[PDB]
Amino acid sequence: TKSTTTACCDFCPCTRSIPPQCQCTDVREKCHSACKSCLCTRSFPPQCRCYDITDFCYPSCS
Repeated sequence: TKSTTTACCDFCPCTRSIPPQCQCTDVREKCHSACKSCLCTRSFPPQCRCYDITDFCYPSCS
């Protein structure tokens, strides 16, 4: 008992628009606990990916 796999990211790039929109371009196992766009590749292995739109970035995942 301490913590768990919360809403994370790894690579968190953003647009330089007004306002700026930040996203995740992470690719791993399943997507995190704050994804509105989540989608996977059909490849082998099929890896799942989060493409959320937030104003900000989340801490590093595992």
